[PDB]
Amino acid sequence: SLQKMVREHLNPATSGTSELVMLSLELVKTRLAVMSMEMRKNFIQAILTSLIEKSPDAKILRAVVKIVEEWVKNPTLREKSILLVKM
Repeated sequence: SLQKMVREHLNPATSGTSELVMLSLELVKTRLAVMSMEMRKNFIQAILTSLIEKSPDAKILRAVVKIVEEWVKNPTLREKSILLVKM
């Protein structure tokens, strides 16, 4: 469902409504993050950053850095290091 949303969000009103529902699930799912997805570091971060690289947005960017803020304020260090050098 998350993949379907990404491929349907900004293919070319409802943009604000869709913006508010993406951050709702990502904020509440931040504790376990251990189910062997093998896809978080390649799709969730890389695509969303590139998605905003072609569309002006500044709200979910605040949301994602807040998620990183609670991560450091307590994945391994290698995954975090990739994210910091990515953004």
